[PDB]
Amino acid sequence: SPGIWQLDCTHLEGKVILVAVHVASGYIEAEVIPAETGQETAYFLLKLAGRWPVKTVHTDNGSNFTSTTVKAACWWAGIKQEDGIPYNPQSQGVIESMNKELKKIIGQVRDQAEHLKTAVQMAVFIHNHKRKGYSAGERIVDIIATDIQ
Amino acid sequence: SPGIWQLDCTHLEGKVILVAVHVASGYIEAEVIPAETGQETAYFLLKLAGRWPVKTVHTDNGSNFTSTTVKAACWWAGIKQEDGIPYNPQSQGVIESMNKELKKIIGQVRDQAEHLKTAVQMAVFIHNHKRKGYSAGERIVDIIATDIQ
Ligand SMILES: C=CC[N@H+](Cc1ccccc1C(=O)NCc1ccc(OC)cc1)Cc1ccc2c(c1C(=O)O)OC[C@H](CCC(=O)O)O2
Ligand SMILES: C=CC[N@H+](Cc1ccccc1C(=O)NCc1ccc(OC)cc1)Cc1ccc2c(c1C(=O)O)OC[C@H](CCC(=O)O)O2
Repeated sequence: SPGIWQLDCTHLEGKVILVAVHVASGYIEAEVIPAETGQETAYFLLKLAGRWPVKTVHTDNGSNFTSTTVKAACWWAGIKQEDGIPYNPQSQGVIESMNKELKKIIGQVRDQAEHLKTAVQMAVFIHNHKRKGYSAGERIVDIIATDIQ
Repeated sequence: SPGIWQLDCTHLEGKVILVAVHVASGYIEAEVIPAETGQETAYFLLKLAGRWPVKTVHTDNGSNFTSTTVKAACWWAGIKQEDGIPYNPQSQGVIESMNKELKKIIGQVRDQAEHLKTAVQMAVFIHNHKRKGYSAGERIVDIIATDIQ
Protein backbone atom coordinates (compact mmCIF):
# COMPACT_ATOMS: atom_id res chain seq x y z
CA SER A 1 0.00 0.00 0.00
CA PRO A 2 2.69 2.67 0.67
CA GLY A 3 4.16 2.00 -2.83
CA ILE A 4 0.90 1.93 -4.85
CA TRP A 5 0.17 4.67 -7.39
CA GLN A 6 -2.58 5.13 -9.99
CA LEU A 7 -2.22 6.94 -13.33
CA ASP A 8 -5.00 9.23 -14.53
CA CYS A 9 -5.32 11.22 -17.74
CA THR A 10 -7.67 14.20 -18.05
CA HIS A 11 -8.16 16.90 -20.71
CA LEU A 12 -8.33 20.70 -20.71
CA GLU A 13 -7.74 23.45 -23.27
CA GLY A 14 -7.09 20.82 -25.95
CA LYS A 15 -4.18 19.52 -23.90
CA VAL A 16 -3.66 16.45 -21.75
CA ILE A 17 -2.98 16.52 -18.01
CA LEU A 18 -1.29 13.35 -16.83
CA VAL A 19 -1.69 12.68 -13.09
CA ALA A 20 -0.18 10.08 -10.74
CA VAL A 21 -2.07 9.58 -7.49
CA HIS A 22 -0.60 7.93 -4.41
CA VAL A 23 -3.61 5.77 -3.57
CA ALA A 24 -3.29 5.64 0.26
CA SER A 25 -2.78 9.42 0.70
CA GLY A 26 -4.38 11.15 -2.31
CA TYR A 27 -1.08 12.99 -2.95
CA ILE A 28 -0.50 13.78 -6.62
CA GLU A 29 2.09 14.75 -9.19
CA ALA A 30 0.94 16.02 -12.60
CA GLU A 31 2.24 17.39 -15.90
CA VAL A 32 0.74 18.90 -19.05
CA ILE A 33 1.68 17.05 -22.26
CA PRO A 34 0.56 17.58 -25.91
CA ALA A 35 -0.89 14.05 -26.12
CA GLU A 36 -0.69 10.82 -24.05
CA THR A 37 1.91 8.70 -25.87
CA GLY A 38 3.88 5.71 -24.48
CA GLN A 39 7.01 7.89 -24.44
CA GLU A 40 5.35 10.73 -22.48
CA THR A 41 3.91 8.25 -19.99
CA ALA A 42 7.24 6.40 -19.66
CA TYR A 43 9.12 9.65 -19.00
CA PHE A 44 6.55 10.75 -16.43
CA LEU A 45 6.88 7.41 -14.55
CA LEU A 46 10.69 7.66 -14.62
CA LYS A 47 10.43 11.10 -12.97
CA LEU A 48 7.91 9.90 -10.40
CA ALA A 49 9.89 6.80 -9.38
CA GLY A 50 13.09 8.84 -8.96
CA ARG A 51 11.21 11.05 -6.46
CA TRP A 52 9.02 8.60 -4.48
CA PRO A 53 9.32 4.84 -3.75
CA VAL A 54 6.98 3.63 -6.51
CA LYS A 55 6.39 -0.13 -6.13
CA THR A 56 3.30 -0.55 -8.30
CA VAL A 57 1.53 1.60 -10.88
CA HIS A 58 -2.03 0.96 -11.97
CA THR A 59 -1.99 2.25 -15.55
CA ASP A 60 -4.76 4.58 -16.71
CA ASN A 61 -5.76 2.67 -19.89
CA GLY A 62 -4.95 -0.35 -22.05
CA SER A 63 -2.69 1.56 -24.43
CA ASN A 64 -0.33 2.53 -21.59
CA PHE A 65 -0.61 -0.97 -20.18
CA THR A 66 0.39 -2.42 -23.58
CA SER A 67 3.07 0.12 -24.48
CA THR A 68 6.52 -1.46 -24.70
CA THR A 69 8.04 1.97 -23.92
CA VAL A 70 6.00 2.16 -20.75
CA LYS A 71 6.91 -1.47 -19.84
CA ALA A 72 10.57 -0.54 -20.48
CA ALA A 73 10.35 2.46 -18.14
CA CYS A 74 8.73 0.31 -15.46
CA TRP A 75 11.50 -2.29 -15.88
CA TRP A 76 14.16 0.43 -15.64
CA ALA A 77 12.66 2.03 -12.54
CA GLY A 78 11.74 -1.26 -10.80
CA ILE A 79 8.01 -0.64 -10.99
CA LYS A 80 5.42 -3.40 -11.19
CA GLN A 81 3.15 -2.33 -14.06
CA GLU A 82 -0.49 -3.30 -13.48
CA ASP A 83 -3.86 -2.71 -15.10
CA GLY A 84 -6.29 -0.12 -13.70
CA ILE A 85 -9.48 -2.21 -13.74
CA PRO A 86 -11.79 -0.82 -11.00
CA TYR A 87 -12.39 -4.17 -9.22
CA ASN A 88 -13.65 -1.89 -6.49
CA PRO A 89 -16.22 0.29 -8.28
CA GLN A 90 -15.50 3.16 -5.83
CA SER A 91 -12.19 3.70 -7.70
CA GLN A 92 -13.84 5.23 -10.82
CA GLY A 93 -15.77 7.61 -8.58
CA VAL A 94 -12.67 8.69 -6.65
CA ILE A 95 -10.74 9.37 -9.90
CA GLU A 96 -13.68 11.28 -11.43
CA SER A 97 -14.07 13.40 -8.28
CA MET A 98 -10.35 14.13 -8.30
CA ASN A 99 -10.42 15.27 -11.92
CA LYS A 100 -13.37 17.56 -11.15
CA GLU A 101 -11.59 19.02 -8.08
CA LEU A 102 -8.39 19.50 -10.06
CA LYS A 103 -10.21 21.29 -12.87
CA LYS A 104 -11.98 23.46 -10.26
CA ILE A 105 -8.65 24.53 -8.77
CA ILE A 106 -7.20 25.19 -12.22
CA GLY A 107 -10.16 27.53 -12.88
CA GLN A 108 -9.53 29.32 -9.58
CA VAL A 109 -5.90 30.05 -10.58
CA ARG A 110 -6.20 30.16 -14.33
CA ASP A 111 -5.85 33.97 -14.55
CA GLN A 112 -2.58 33.92 -12.51
CA ALA A 113 -0.58 32.41 -15.41
CA GLU A 114 -0.51 32.53 -19.20
CA HIS A 115 0.35 28.84 -19.63
CA LEU A 116 -1.77 25.89 -18.61
CA LYS A 117 1.32 24.05 -17.25
CA THR A 118 1.78 26.80 -14.59
CA ALA A 119 -1.86 26.62 -13.56
CA VAL A 120 -1.61 22.82 -13.29
CA GLN A 121 1.46 23.10 -11.02
CA MET A 122 -0.41 25.64 -8.85
CA ALA A 123 -3.27 23.15 -8.68
CA VAL A 124 -0.87 20.35 -7.61
CA PHE A 125 0.44 22.61 -4.84
CA ILE A 126 -3.05 23.56 -3.61
CA HIS A 127 -4.30 19.95 -3.72
CA ASN A 128 -1.27 18.54 -1.85
CA HIS A 129 -1.33 21.22 0.84
CA LYS A 130 -5.12 21.27 1.43
CA ARG A 131 -6.08 20.17 4.94
CA LYS A 132 -9.10 17.90 5.38
CA GLY A 133 -6.88 17.63 9.70
CA TYR A 134 -3.86 16.52 7.68
CA SER A 135 -2.86 17.29 4.08
CA ALA A 136 -2.13 14.70 1.36
CA GLY A 137 1.55 15.80 1.53
CA GLU A 138 1.60 15.04 5.26
CA ARG A 139 -0.19 11.71 4.77
CA ILE A 140 2.21 10.41 2.09
CA VAL A 141 5.33 11.20 4.15
CA ASP A 142 3.80 9.63 7.30
CA ILE A 143 2.71 6.50 5.43
CA ILE A 144 6.11 6.01 3.81
CA ALA A 145 8.07 6.83 7.00
CA THR A 146 5.98 4.27 8.92
CA ASP A 147 6.85 1.70 6.20
CA ILE A 148 10.60 2.45 6.37
CA GLN A 149 10.30 2.08 10.17
CA SER B 1 16.25 22.21 8.75
CA PRO B 2 13.53 19.82 7.37
CA GLY B 3 12.34 22.59 5.00
CA ILE B 4 15.68 23.96 3.69
CA TRP B 5 16.64 23.43 0.07
CA GLN B 6 19.57 24.67 -2.05
CA LEU B 7 19.47 25.42 -5.77
CA ASP B 8 22.38 24.38 -7.99
CA CYS B 9 22.97 24.90 -11.70
CA THR B 10 25.43 22.80 -13.70
CA HIS B 11 26.11 22.48 -17.44
CA LEU B 12 26.40 19.54 -19.85
CA GLU B 13 25.99 19.08 -23.62
CA GLY B 14 25.45 22.82 -24.05
CA LYS B 15 22.41 22.58 -21.79
CA VAL B 16 21.70 23.57 -18.22
CA ILE B 17 20.79 21.12 -15.46
CA LEU B 18 18.92 22.83 -12.64
CA VAL B 19 19.07 20.91 -9.35
CA ALA B 20 17.35 21.41 -5.98
CA VAL B 21 19.02 19.66 -3.04
CA HIS B 22 17.31 18.98 0.26
CA VAL B 23 20.20 20.01 2.49
CA ALA B 24 19.63 17.67 5.50
CA SER B 25 19.18 14.50 3.39
CA GLY B 26 21.02 15.10 0.08
CA TYR B 27 17.81 14.16 -1.81
CA ILE B 28 17.50 15.92 -5.18
CA GLU B 29 15.11 16.91 -7.93
CA ALA B 30 16.51 18.09 -11.27
CA GLU B 31 15.46 19.19 -14.75
CA VAL B 32 17.18 20.02 -18.02
CA ILE B 33 16.44 23.52 -19.38
CA PRO B 34 17.87 25.42 -22.41
CA ALA B 35 19.16 28.26 -20.21
CA GLU B 36 18.75 29.39 -16.57
CA THR B 37 16.23 32.24 -16.72
CA GLY B 38 14.09 33.71 -13.91
CA GLN B 39 11.02 32.12 -15.49
CA GLU B 40 12.63 28.63 -15.70
CA THR B 41 13.83 28.87 -12.11
CA ALA B 42 10.45 30.15 -10.90
CA TYR B 43 8.59 27.28 -12.61
CA PHE B 44 11.02 24.72 -11.16
CA LEU B 45 10.50 26.07 -7.60
CA LEU B 46 6.71 26.04 -8.08
CA LYS B 47 6.91 22.34 -8.99
CA LEU B 48 9.25 21.54 -6.11
CA ALA B 49 7.15 23.29 -3.45
CA GLY B 50 3.97 21.55 -4.68
CA ARG B 51 5.74 18.22 -4.05
CA TRP B 52 7.72 18.74 -0.83
CA PRO B 53 7.27 21.17 2.12
CA VAL B 54 9.75 23.82 0.95
CA LYS B 55 10.28 26.44 3.69
CA THR B 56 13.49 28.07 2.52
CA VAL B 57 15.43 28.07 -0.73
CA HIS B 58 19.06 29.17 -0.90
CA THR B 59 19.29 30.48 -4.47
CA ASP B 60 22.18 29.37 -6.67
CA ASN B 61 23.32 32.84 -7.79
CA GLY B 62 22.61 36.57 -7.58
CA SER B 63 20.54 36.68 -10.76
CA ASN B 64 18.05 34.18 -9.37
CA PHE B 65 18.13 35.93 -6.00
CA THR B 66 17.32 39.27 -7.73
CA SER B 67 14.77 37.97 -10.26
CA THR B 68 11.31 39.40 -9.62
CA THR B 69 9.81 36.30 -11.31
CA VAL B 70 11.66 34.04 -8.88
CA LYS B 71 10.60 36.29 -5.95
CA ALA B 72 6.99 36.08 -7.22
CA ALA B 73 7.12 32.27 -7.38
CA CYS B 74 8.55 32.16 -3.85
CA TRP B 75 5.76 34.48 -2.69
CA TRP B 76 3.14 32.29 -4.42
CA ALA B 77 4.44 29.04 -2.97
CA GLY B 78 5.20 30.40 0.54
CA ILE B 79 8.95 29.98 0.20
CA LYS B 80 11.49 32.14 2.01
CA GLN B 81 13.95 33.12 -0.71
CA GLU B 82 17.53 33.43 0.60
CA ASP B 83 21.02 33.93 -0.81
CA GLY B 84 23.39 30.97 -1.20
CA ILE B 85 26.52 32.55 0.27
CA PRO B 86 28.66 29.69 1.62
CA TYR B 87 29.15 31.04 5.18
CA ASN B 88 30.22 27.49 5.90
CA PRO B 89 32.95 26.95 3.31
CA GLN B 90 32.13 23.22 3.26
CA SER B 91 29.00 24.17 1.25
CA GLN B 92 30.91 24.92 -2.00
CA GLY B 93 32.72 21.58 -1.68
CA VAL B 94 29.49 19.63 -1.13
CA ILE B 95 27.85 21.18 -4.24
CA GLU B 96 30.97 20.64 -6.39
CA SER B 97 31.11 16.99 -5.28
CA MET B 98 27.42 16.52 -6.03
CA ASN B 99 27.80 17.98 -9.53
CA LYS B 100 30.73 15.63 -10.17
CA GLU B 101 28.73 12.60 -8.87
CA LEU B 102 25.73 13.55 -11.02
CA LYS B 103 27.78 13.96 -14.18
CA LYS B 104 29.44 10.57 -13.45
CA ILE B 105 26.03 8.89 -13.22
CA ILE B 106 24.80 10.66 -16.37
CA GLY B 107 27.88 9.22 -18.16
CA GLN B 108 27.05 5.74 -16.83
CA VAL B 109 23.51 5.90 -18.30
CA ARG B 110 24.07 8.23 -21.23
CA ASP B 111 23.83 5.46 -23.89
CA GLN B 112 20.46 4.28 -22.48
CA ALA B 113 18.60 7.31 -23.87
CA GLU B 114 18.75 9.67 -26.84
CA HIS B 115 17.85 12.78 -24.84
CA LEU B 116 19.83 14.32 -22.01
CA LYS B 117 16.62 14.98 -20.00
CA THR B 118 16.06 11.17 -19.80
CA ALA B 119 19.59 10.49 -18.62
CA VAL B 120 19.25 13.26 -16.00
CA GLN B 121 16.06 11.69 -14.64
CA MET B 122 17.82 8.30 -14.51
CA ALA B 123 20.60 10.05 -12.59
CA VAL B 124 18.09 11.55 -10.11
CA PHE B 125 16.68 8.05 -9.57
CA ILE B 126 20.08 6.44 -9.00
CA HIS B 127 21.25 9.26 -6.69
CA ASN B 128 18.09 9.22 -4.54
CA HIS B 129 18.01 5.42 -4.22
CA LYS B 130 21.76 4.91 -3.55
CA ARG B 131 22.47 3.48 -0.10
CA LYS B 132 25.28 5.37 1.63
CA GLY B 133 22.90 2.40 5.31
CA TYR B 134 19.97 4.58 4.22
CA SER B 135 19.23 6.33 0.93
CA ALA B 136 18.62 10.06 0.45
CA GLY B 137 14.98 9.19 -0.40
CA GLU B 138 14.67 7.38 2.93
CA ARG B 139 16.36 10.22 4.84
CA ILE B 140 14.12 12.97 3.47
CA VAL B 141 10.90 11.08 4.32
CA ASP B 142 12.22 10.24 7.82
CA ILE B 143 13.35 13.82 8.47
CA ILE B 144 10.06 15.34 7.33
CA ALA B 145 7.92 12.71 9.13
CA THR B 146 9.79 13.35 12.38
CA ASP B 147 9.10 17.08 11.95
CA ILE B 148 5.37 16.48 11.32
CA GLN B 149 4.98 14.34 14.48
C1 LIG C 1 11.15 4.82 -27.65
C2 LIG C 1 11.68 5.51 -26.63
C3 LIG C 1 12.76 6.53 -26.81
N1 LIG C 1 14.06 6.20 -26.13
C4 LIG C 1 14.65 5.01 -26.81
C5 LIG C 1 16.13 4.89 -26.69
C6 LIG C 1 16.93 5.71 -27.46
C7 LIG C 1 18.31 5.62 -27.37
C8 LIG C 1 18.89 4.71 -26.51
C9 LIG C 1 18.09 3.89 -25.72
C10 LIG C 1 16.71 3.98 -25.82
C11 LIG C 1 15.89 3.10 -24.98
O1 LIG C 1 14.95 2.47 -25.44
N2 LIG C 1 16.29 3.04 -23.67
C12 LIG C 1 15.51 2.36 -22.67
C13 LIG C 1 14.44 3.25 -22.11
C14 LIG C 1 13.12 2.95 -22.35
C15 LIG C 1 12.12 3.75 -21.84
C16 LIG C 1 12.44 4.85 -21.07
O2 LIG C 1 11.37 5.61 -20.61
C17 LIG C 1 11.74 6.53 -19.58
C18 LIG C 1 13.76 5.16 -20.81
C19 LIG C 1 14.75 4.34 -21.33
C20 LIG C 1 14.10 6.21 -24.60
C21 LIG C 1 13.28 7.40 -24.17
C22 LIG C 1 12.04 7.15 -23.60
C23 LIG C 1 11.24 8.21 -23.21
C24 LIG C 1 11.65 9.51 -23.41
C25 LIG C 1 12.89 9.76 -23.97
C26 LIG C 1 13.70 8.71 -24.37
C27 LIG C 1 15.06 8.99 -24.94
O3 LIG C 1 15.54 8.29 -25.86
O4 LIG C 1 15.69 9.90 -24.32
O5 LIG C 1 13.33 11.07 -24.20
C28 LIG C 1 12.52 12.07 -23.58
C29 LIG C 1 11.06 11.73 -23.72
C30 LIG C 1 10.25 12.87 -23.15
C31 LIG C 1 8.75 12.62 -23.19
C32 LIG C 1 8.32 12.82 -24.63
O6 LIG C 1 8.83 13.78 -25.27
O7 LIG C 1 7.47 11.98 -25.04
O8 LIG C 1 10.79 10.52 -23.01
C1 LIG D 1 6.91 36.68 -16.11
C2 LIG D 1 6.41 35.45 -15.92
C3 LIG D 1 5.39 34.80 -16.81
N1 LIG D 1 4.05 34.63 -16.15
C4 LIG D 1 3.48 36.00 -15.95
C5 LIG D 1 1.99 36.03 -15.86
C6 LIG D 1 1.27 35.91 -17.03
C7 LIG D 1 -0.11 35.94 -17.01
C8 LIG D 1 -0.76 36.09 -15.81
C9 LIG D 1 -0.05 36.20 -14.62
C10 LIG D 1 1.33 36.18 -14.65
C11 LIG D 1 2.06 36.31 -13.38
O1 LIG D 1 3.00 37.08 -13.26
N2 LIG D 1 1.60 35.51 -12.37
C12 LIG D 1 2.27 35.37 -11.10
C13 LIG D 1 3.33 34.31 -11.15
C14 LIG D 1 4.65 34.67 -11.10
C15 LIG D 1 5.63 33.70 -11.14
C16 LIG D 1 5.29 32.37 -11.25
O2 LIG D 1 6.36 31.48 -11.29
C17 LIG D 1 5.94 30.11 -11.36
C18 LIG D 1 3.97 31.99 -11.31
C19 LIG D 1 2.99 32.97 -11.26
C20 LIG D 1 3.93 33.63 -14.99
C21 LIG D 1 4.75 32.44 -15.36
C22 LIG D 1 5.95 32.23 -14.69
C23 LIG D 1 6.76 31.15 -15.02
C24 LIG D 1 6.39 30.30 -16.03
C25 LIG D 1 5.19 30.49 -16.69
C26 LIG D 1 4.37 31.56 -16.37
C27 LIG D 1 3.06 31.74 -17.09
O3 LIG D 1 2.64 32.88 -17.36
O4 LIG D 1 2.40 30.67 -17.27
O5 LIG D 1 4.78 29.66 -17.73
C28 LIG D 1 5.59 28.49 -17.88
C29 LIG D 1 7.05 28.79 -17.65
C30 LIG D 1 7.80 27.49 -17.88
C31 LIG D 1 9.29 27.66 -17.68
C32 LIG D 1 9.80 28.45 -18.88
O6 LIG D 1 9.36 28.13 -20.02
O7 LIG D 1 10.63 29.34 -18.57
O8 LIG D 1 7.26 29.25 -16.31
